Amino acid sequence: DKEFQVLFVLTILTLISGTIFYSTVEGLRPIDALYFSVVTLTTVGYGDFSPQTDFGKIFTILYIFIGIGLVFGFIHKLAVNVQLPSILSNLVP
Amino acid sequence: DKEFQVLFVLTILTLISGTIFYSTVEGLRPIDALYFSVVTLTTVGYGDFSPQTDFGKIFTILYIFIGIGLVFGFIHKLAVNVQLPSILSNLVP
Amino acid sequence: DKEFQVLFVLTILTLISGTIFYSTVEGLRPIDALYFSVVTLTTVGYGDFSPQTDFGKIFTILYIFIGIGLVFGFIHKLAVNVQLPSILSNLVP
Amino acid sequence: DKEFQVLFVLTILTLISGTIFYSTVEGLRPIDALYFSVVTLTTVGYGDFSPQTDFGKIFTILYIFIGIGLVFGFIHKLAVNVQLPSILSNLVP
Ligand SMILES: [Ba+2]
Ligand SMILES: [Ba+2]
Ligand SMILES: [K+]
Ligand SMILES: [K+]
Ligand SMILES: [K+]
Repeated sequence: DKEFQVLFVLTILTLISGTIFYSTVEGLRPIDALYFSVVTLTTVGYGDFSPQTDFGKIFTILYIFIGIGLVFGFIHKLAVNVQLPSILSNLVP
Repeated sequence: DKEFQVLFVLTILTLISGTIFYSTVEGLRPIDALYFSVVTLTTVGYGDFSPQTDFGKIFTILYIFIGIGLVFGFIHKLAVNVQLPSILSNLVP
Repeated sequence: DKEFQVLFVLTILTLISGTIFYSTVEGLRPIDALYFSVVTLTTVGYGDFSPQTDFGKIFTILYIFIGIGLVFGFIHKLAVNVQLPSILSNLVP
Repeated sequence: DKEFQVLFVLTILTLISGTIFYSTVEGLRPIDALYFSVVTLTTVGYGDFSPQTDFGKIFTILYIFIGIGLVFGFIHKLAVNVQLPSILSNLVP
């Protein structure tokens, strides 16, 4: 519960930072910058967007290292503290 | 055993949702939509398909967060509860 | 030790299957098929190669689900049973 | 603490090796080679860069297998031994 809200907040802040950075420096629309930040930090990495500037590439290196741990922490406390009970909730007689 | 069948079902439902969504909104053939959903949720993310609409991008953000935990849960109970014994089965004298 | 050799073998067999499949059905050179199989199962997924046939897409879906667990098992017993001691070996006085 | 500095060093060496290799054999600028090495070993894999030579493809196969375990080890001791306390530090009254 309180574990999940902190990681939720931390993740949001991380995604806000990426959104602001890539819309400014890489010139993406904010929605595209948010989408790209998520696709990056979850390691999906389609490559429909990718940084074209050296500033963007360097930030991306750091962003990935700092953000992956946080995002996946959230993903798997979300799966553990929120979806795992819910699935059990519609199971037991 | 029963752990594996639930995750199997949960994963199928998730993949069905993606298939329906991306074939409708992004106009993919259903097979391509299924393939894309799998490539997305396993984080492989080739990028041969990727959402072109804002609706698609927003759904994809949410789809990734909800679905990755489930898919990898399945992958590694499949590896743990199904392939791990089977490999041992063809080992011991 | 014996844990590591089994996973080594299992991984090789998986990579051989992908190499044969993608060189035949998707028409890749065998080296490209091997490279693509690795890039796929480690989830790197550059997308310089990706299946163009429905046969290829369906196989890829199954290949990913069966193979990711195995490949990462190997990766992290390799890191745990082989590189972890070696790094310690050049540490202690 | 000392766990984190070793993994920091090991990761740097790995990234230096990739930078040197891909700038030489694949002809990338060193910054692009570093960026590509990171994007590769974190499995993000945009595909804006990817090896075009057989030498590059073979190295990449080996680089991925050796380096992923190390990089993610670092990522999650960084998240565990460095960011986890820091976040708690700005929490408690
Ligand atoms: Ba492309
Ligand atoms: Ba990827
Ligand atoms: K990945
Ligand atoms: K890609
Ligand atoms: K990718």
